[PDB]
Amino acid sequence: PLIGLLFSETGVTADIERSQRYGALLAVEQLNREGGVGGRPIETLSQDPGGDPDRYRLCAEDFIRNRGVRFLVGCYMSHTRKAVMPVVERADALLCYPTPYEGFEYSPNIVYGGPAPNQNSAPLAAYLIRHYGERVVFIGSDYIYPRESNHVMRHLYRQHGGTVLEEIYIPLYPSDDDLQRAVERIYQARADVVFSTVVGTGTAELYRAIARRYGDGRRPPIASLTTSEAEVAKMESDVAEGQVVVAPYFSSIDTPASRAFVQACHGFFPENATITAWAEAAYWQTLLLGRAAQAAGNWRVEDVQRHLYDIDIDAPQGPVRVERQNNHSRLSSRIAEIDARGVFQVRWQSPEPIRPDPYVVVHNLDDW
Amino acid sequence: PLIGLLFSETGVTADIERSQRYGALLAVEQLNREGGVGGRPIETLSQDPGGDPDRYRLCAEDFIRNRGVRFLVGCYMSHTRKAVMPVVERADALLCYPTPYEGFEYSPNIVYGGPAPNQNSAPLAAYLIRHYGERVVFIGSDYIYPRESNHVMRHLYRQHGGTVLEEIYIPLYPSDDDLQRAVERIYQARADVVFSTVVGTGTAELYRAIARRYGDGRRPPIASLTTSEAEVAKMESDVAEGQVVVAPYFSSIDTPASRAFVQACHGFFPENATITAWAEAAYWQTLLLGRAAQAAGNWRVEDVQRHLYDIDIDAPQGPVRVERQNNHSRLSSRIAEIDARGVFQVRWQSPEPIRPDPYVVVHNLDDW
Repeated sequence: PLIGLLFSETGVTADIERSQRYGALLAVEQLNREGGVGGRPIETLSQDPGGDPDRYRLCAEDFIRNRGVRFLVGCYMSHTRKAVMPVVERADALLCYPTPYEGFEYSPNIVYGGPAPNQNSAPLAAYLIRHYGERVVFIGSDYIYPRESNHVMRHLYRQHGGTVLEEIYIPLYPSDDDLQRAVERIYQARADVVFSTVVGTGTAELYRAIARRYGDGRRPPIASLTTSEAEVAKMESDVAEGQVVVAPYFSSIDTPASRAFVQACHGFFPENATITAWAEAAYWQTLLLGRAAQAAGNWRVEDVQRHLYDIDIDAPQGPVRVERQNNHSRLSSRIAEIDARGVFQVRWQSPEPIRPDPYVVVHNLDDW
Repeated sequence: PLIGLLFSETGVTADIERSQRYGALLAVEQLNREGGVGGRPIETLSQDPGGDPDRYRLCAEDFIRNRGVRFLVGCYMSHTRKAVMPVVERADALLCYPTPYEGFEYSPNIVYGGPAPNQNSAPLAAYLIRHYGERVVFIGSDYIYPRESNHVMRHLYRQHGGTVLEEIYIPLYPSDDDLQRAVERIYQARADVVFSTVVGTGTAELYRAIARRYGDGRRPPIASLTTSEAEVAKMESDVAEGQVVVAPYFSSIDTPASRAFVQACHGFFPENATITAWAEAAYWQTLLLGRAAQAAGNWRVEDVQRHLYDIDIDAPQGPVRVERQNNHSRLSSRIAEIDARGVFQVRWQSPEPIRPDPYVVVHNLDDW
C-alpha cells in the first residue's frame, strides 16, 4: 500500500498545497492507526514540484516509473493536473484531484474531489447578484483555470442579466506594477462585485491592494472559488473581512464531523499548514482510497476502482460519494463570508450535495 | 446581412480552409440567387489569418468591432477557434465552426458543425480493431486538437482491449528531420494501424514518408479524422491508397444530394479549392444561418438563434440539425477507404446520424 503525494512545498501555491498534503497525511495516519489496510501499513511518498507543470509530470513519472506508485493524491492548478494526466493514463494509475476546477474534462484515471462550475460558480453567481448587484469585474491569474472559470461565469452572469465589465489577467508570479495596473482597472470599472480567480501568493497581495486603493468606505466584496483560510492567513482582517468564497467546506462549520476533523487537524498539522476545504477534500479522498482497498482487500487499481463508487464517506463537509458516470464528486456547497476577525461565516448552504455536471451548459442548469 | 469568413489562405492548413471558405461562398451564392434574405443581398467579408491563432483573434476583433459583423463562419485548428471564442462571446456574436474537433467545449455563441469524438472516433476505433488489428501508434501535430483527440482515442482503444504503442507529436511546420525521426518510431513500433492527427501540409509529407520507409509490401493503413480530398490531392496514389478516414461526408457519395452539391462545386470552386467534407459542413451551416434568418425575418443574433435549432437541413451528407442542448450537430458518419486511384470508397456508414455528445465518457458510449 504505497501512495504518491504530488503537492508543492514551494512556489505560488505552496501554502494551499501544504494544506492539502497534510489533510492527506492525516487520512493515512488514521487509516494506518486502524490496522492499516490488510494489516500492512500504507506508506506515502512526497516530492516538491514547486508548482511547475514540468516538475509535476517528472515527479509523477518518477513515482510511477521508479517507485511503482499506482495511487496518487495531488495537483492544485489545472495545467499541472493536465501535465500529469497523460502519465497516469498511460500507467493505468489513479490520481485523486482534491481541488475546485473549471470542468470540461474527463479521465477514467482521475477522481475529481473538488467542485466543477455547477457546484460552486452556479450557486455563487445567484448569490452575488441577488445580494450585491449585477455588475462584476473578473480578475484571474494567467493560466487555464481562471480563463475557463471566467468563460463559464460569463455565461452565468448573462443568464441572470448581470453585466461583466472587464476581464483582467495577471501573471502567477506578479510584480507590484501588474498588481497596480490591474487594481486601477478594477477601481475605475465601478463594479458591485470583483470575482477573483487569482491563486496562491498573489491572492493576498491582490486583496490588500484593492483594499488599499479603495481606502475608507464602500468597495465591492471579493468573491472567489479558491481563497481559503491559507490565503486568508496572509491578510489583514480589514482587508480580509467582507470577502466572499464558495467551498464545499470551511474549518468553522457547526457539526460534530467538522469539529472532529478540526480538533484533529490541530493535533497533527505543523504551524505553517492551515485547515481549509482543500485539505478536507484531500482527506476524504484519501480515506476512500483506503476504504475501497480494504473492501477490495488489495492494492490493485482495478480491484480498488470497482469499489470506489460504492463507498459513501461521511466527510467533515457532509456525506460525499464519487459518481461513476464522470469521476466527479457529490459535494455540498457553502457560501461563507469572512468575519471582521477572519472567520468564515457561512451565509448559505446547499439543501443537499450538488451532483457533478462537468460539461456546464448554463441553460440546462438548475437555477438557484 | 453581413457575414464574416475566418479561413486561412496561406499557412499550414491553407488548402483545407480554402475548401471551407468556398463551400461557404457557394451557400451564400445560392442564398443570394434566391432573392437573398429579405430581398437584401447577404454580403461576405474575408481576411486571411494564415493559420495563426493571434491573427484569427485580431481578424475576428476587426470584423466584429469595426465592420459590425455579428455572424461568422470559420476556424479549423482548435487553438485558433479557442482564440476567437472569447471575442464572439463578449460581442454576443455567432460563429459556425465547420470542422471535426476534440470535444469538451461549450459556448452559446458557437455552432459546432463538425463531429465531436463520439461521431468519428468512436465508430472508427471499432472499425479499425474489428478489421485491422488492435495495435495502433498515434502521431499528431503538436497542438491541442491531436493531444485531446488521442486522449479520447486512448480511452476507446482500451475499452476494446486494443493496445496504444506510442504517441508521437511533430511540429505544425515540421522539418524533414522531425518527419524522419517520427516515421522511424512508427516503423519500429510494429503496429497494425497508424492513427493520424497530423493536419495541413505535414499530412501528405507524413503519408508519403511512411510509405517510403515501408517500401514494398504490407504497411499499416493510416486512419485519420481530418485527411480529406484536399490533403489527398497532394499525394501519389500508391501513398494515398488504403488509407482510412471517417467524415460525415465525401465528394463521391451515391446520392442525388451529394451529386447536386458536387456538380455545383465544380461550377464555382477555383481549381486550387477541392470538394471535401469540411467544405460540405461550411456549406450546410451557412444555408442554415440563411434559412434561420429568413424565418426570423431579420439579421439580429437573438432573432436568428431562436430559429437555428428548428430548421432541419437536407445537406449533401444526409439530413442535419443543430442540438439546442450543446450547440453541436446530428451528423452522419462514414468510413471510406481510398482507391488505388484516389477516390474515397465508403466502406461503412452509420444507420442514422449520430447525436452529438461532446463530453465523451467512453463506457457510456454506444458500442459499434
